[PDB]
Amino acid sequence: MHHHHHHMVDEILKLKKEKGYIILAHNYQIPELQDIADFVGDSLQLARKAMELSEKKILFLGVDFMAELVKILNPDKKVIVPDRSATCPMANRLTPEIIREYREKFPDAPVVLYVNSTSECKTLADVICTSANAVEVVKKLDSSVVIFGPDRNLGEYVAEKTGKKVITIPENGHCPVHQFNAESIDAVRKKYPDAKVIVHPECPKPVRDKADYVGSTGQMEKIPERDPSRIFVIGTEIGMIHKLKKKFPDREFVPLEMAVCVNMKKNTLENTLHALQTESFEVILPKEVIEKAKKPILRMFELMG
Ligand code: SF4
Ligand SMILES: [Zn+2]
Repeated sequence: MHHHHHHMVDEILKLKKEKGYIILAHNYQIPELQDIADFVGDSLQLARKAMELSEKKILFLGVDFMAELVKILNPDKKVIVPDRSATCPMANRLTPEIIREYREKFPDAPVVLYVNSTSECKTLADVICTSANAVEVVKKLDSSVVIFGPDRNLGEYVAEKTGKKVITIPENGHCPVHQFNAESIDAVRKKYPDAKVIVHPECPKPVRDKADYVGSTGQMEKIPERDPSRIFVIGTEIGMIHKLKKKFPDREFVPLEMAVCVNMKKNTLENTLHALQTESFEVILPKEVIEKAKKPILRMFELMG
């Protein structure tokens, strides 16, 4: 890397060791930040890993609902973030008011909230799910009808796999990063006839349908353990390409299209250094939010394994 960035990385690691921080980074952080992190993964993987740590201070590198997820499950640890504006546009479009409107219209349908959702919305969820476990969570629920949000694509995917009725909220709730074009897959089928295409379930239906595999980032990681393909084309955010290439240096990983989450890219070497220097910004939740949000997480845990 550029020599100046090297010096920033060195000072970041000096400060985190000095001040007793563990650094957690999401799969979609820039490579330089994945590289300095102690652990890199999806939101739940990170929140759970943190629960095993003896350190009491976490520098979280991702977006707000994820840092808050870490805080909800590690409420006695100090969690900081470099940029308080780093957020999830898809998650923020669902509001507690919208959930309320739907609970009343469909009083016998459990509210299943994807982990990509604001902490406030989680207080009103019956159960949380991840993109990896959503299908099995919904299958295990006794109701044949669920309210599901905030992603319409994941909801629709769940409906296909479970055969249950899924009422997705809010209307056209989606992730823009995962809105790949189906013709991009057609182009890879011609270019790389032996490559396997793996996409996220937040992708739209004709993208999912043309893929060899549909899975969460955690699932993408595991696929090349068993699949012997030399080339994987990956339908998710570009940060995952770095993660995959590091894990499987013997294969190639091609992004299906260049997809960048602007909010994820808000964290930089500069503001990560500043966060360790100043130990800001702390993630602080009202007690009511930590307790209420935690219940549908715990319920997910109960249903799932
Ligand atoms: S990638 Fe899509 S889902 Fe993940 S944070 Fe960015 S917008 Fe939200
Ligand atoms: Zn260099």
